[PDB]
Amino acid sequence: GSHMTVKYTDAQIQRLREYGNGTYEQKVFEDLASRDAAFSKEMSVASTDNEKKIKGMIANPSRHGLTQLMNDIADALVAEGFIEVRTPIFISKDALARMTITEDKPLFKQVFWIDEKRALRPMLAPNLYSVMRDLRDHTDGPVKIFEMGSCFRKESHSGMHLEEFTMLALADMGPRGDATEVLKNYISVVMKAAGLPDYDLVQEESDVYKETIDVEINGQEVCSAAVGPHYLDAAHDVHEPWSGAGFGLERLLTIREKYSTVKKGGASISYLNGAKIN
Amino acid sequence: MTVKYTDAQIQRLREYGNGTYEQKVFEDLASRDAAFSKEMSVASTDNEKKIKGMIANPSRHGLTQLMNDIADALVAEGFIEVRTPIFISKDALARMTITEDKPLFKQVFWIDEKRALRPMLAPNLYSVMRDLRDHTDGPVKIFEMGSCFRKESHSGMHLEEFTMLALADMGPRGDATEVLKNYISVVMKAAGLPDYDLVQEESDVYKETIDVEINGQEVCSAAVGPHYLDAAHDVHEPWSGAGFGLERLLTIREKYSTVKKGGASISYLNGAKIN
Ligand SMILES: Nc1ncnc2c1ncn2[C@@H]1O[C@H](COP(=O)(O)OP(=O)(O)NP(=O)(O)O)[C@@H](O)[C@H]1O
Ligand SMILES: Nc1ncnc2c1ncn2[C@@H]1O[C@H](COP(=O)(O)OP(=O)(O)NP(=O)(O)O)[C@@H](O)[C@H]1O
Ligand SMILES: O=C(O)C(Cc1cccc(C(F)(F)F)c1)C(=O)O
Ligand SMILES: O=C(O)C(Cc1cccc(C(F)(F)F)c1)C(=O)O
Ligand SMILES: [Mg+2]
Ligand SMILES: [Mg+2]
Ligand SMILES: [Mg+2]
Ligand SMILES: [Mg+2]
Ligand SMILES: [Mg+2]
Repeated sequence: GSHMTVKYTDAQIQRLREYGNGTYEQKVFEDLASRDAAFSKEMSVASTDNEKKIKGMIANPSRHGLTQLMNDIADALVAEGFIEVRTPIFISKDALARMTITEDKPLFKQVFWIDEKRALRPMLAPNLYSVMRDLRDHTDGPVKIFEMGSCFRKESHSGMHLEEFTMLALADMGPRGDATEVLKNYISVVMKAAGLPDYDLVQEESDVYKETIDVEINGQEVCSAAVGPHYLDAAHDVHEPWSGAGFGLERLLTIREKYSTVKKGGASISYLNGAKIN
Repeated sequence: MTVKYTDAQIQRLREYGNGTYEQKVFEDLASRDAAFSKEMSVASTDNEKKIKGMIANPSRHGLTQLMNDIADALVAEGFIEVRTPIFISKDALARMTITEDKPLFKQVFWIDEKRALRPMLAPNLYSVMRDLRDHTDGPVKIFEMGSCFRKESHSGMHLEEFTMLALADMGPRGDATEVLKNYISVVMKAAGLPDYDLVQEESDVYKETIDVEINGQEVCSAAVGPHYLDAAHDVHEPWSGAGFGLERLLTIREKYSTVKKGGASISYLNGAKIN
């Protein structure tokens, strides 16, 4: 709210980001009159750019941006020997408690319950671990699998959070080499296939995996990876070694396409491929 | 020879097996049960081979691949692929005439007092196609593939979560029914199922649909406007739309014995049982 180095107001920024995918919060003006004259021209550009974009998209449709991204990453993983799997969106109360997501946990508040014993999955690891364990019964080789699909969380409506988002989870179980070097190679395969070859690996605290490697771009988390802990497999004393990585595909797409909010590239009845339709 | 496998035997055979067990006939119970024993063994042995073969040649998932084949075929017809939220409002369901009095209301999974898991794609596609009509004079051609949810009975071609492909063309160039029949043909050929029948059927939502059936099995329900549900969605022009059950299509094309094997699962992967 500085009246000396005058920026666009907070309201003006939301109005600009509604239709525009430029960058707006850095502009500085001499006075209010110059801020507001610039806002007028910026807002007009943003809205006309949006209308051109949606008209060209209607006239020349492609696969959806999120589906295309999923396909690029999936074909890359399959070429590295990963099996694509699809698991149910419902998961049982039992599976959630087996991840130590229990009545006392921070993530437990965020769970959507469907009935007394089942919920919408907030993560992919529970189902993926089960499928991976069963596939290990049929082979002496390592098992590498991945899934892409919707997970659901109750969220604080902050910067890069959706209640429904599309996660990619990849996992590798069985005989290991240098586990972390293999995992880092997988992340690189995914990140290059996504079109985001430049990123940082930062270690972040976690209540579920204890310690994770995060993937960050300009300080924004797009992925957590881990060498697998063994609390999910409570029914066996002896566990298989495994590791995995979970990527936020809407976050990847948003960063790559430089959309101004995370609501624009995924599932929506207000946005289609970055453009506002109403 | 009039003795057949019992229903319990059929379900046991189909658990691991993808043959056509319901055709077999036997002289007496002894021969039925001796055949059952052999068929169960073959089914389990064949299944183990299949799952090892998948591990040896990893691939895209069979459902995802079918989705991509149909979706690329529809893009090639000028359709816009959209993705819409799995959550829809109680009001959106009411505008489809899915209201508290109606029996259909009880198949809906509720999230909160005013939000539900979508049991169908038309509520969101209605909303998007109407908005896109604000930007063009031409046909608005869109489609979505995504999970839908219904409380059901036994798994007779029925899942609780299934994948629907719904397409819609609002304000088509040509008779809306003729255009629909052409787009259904595009989908079915792209799915590898060029032989099918169009059959007019009743619906508690649409009152009348054109269904796609293969050997009497419903794989699609379609509808043509102007339609009585159009007013509540601010639609005032001809349109045609169709919703396909992608797991049903995949099951029929691959000859899987149940609809549980080709879709999302923690027990099945591409037609084979993993546990
Ligand atoms: N609500 C959400 N909306 C969009 N993407 C999400 C959401 N939650 C998680 N993701 C993405 O999915 C990945 C899964 O990691 P996970 O550790 O479960 O989330 P997280 O640690 O809570 N990330 P954050 O909530 O931003 O701090 C993350 O790296 C994100 O890229
Ligand atoms: N529970 C389900 N499991 C799998 N596919 C389904 C299910 N319900 C509907 N579908 C598929 O989705 C398509 C469009 O939905 P809709 O026409 O509303 O289903 P429906 O008329 O209730 N089918 P049915 O239950 O066999 O009488 C159907 O033609 C089926 O192919
Ligand atoms: O719980 C979570 O923090 C997420 C992210 C995650 C971290 C490690 C390994 C995986 C895996 F195996 F599914 F791919 C996933 C989730 O489980 O989806
Ligand atoms: O999804 C539904 O509502 C229907 C399928 C359907 C019939 C007509 C038009 C559409 C449309 F508009 F989405 F494309 C979809 C159902 O069978 O459930
Ligand atoms: Mg979080
Ligand atoms: Mg994280
Ligand atoms: Mg039904
Ligand atoms: Mg029917
Ligand atoms: Mg029907």
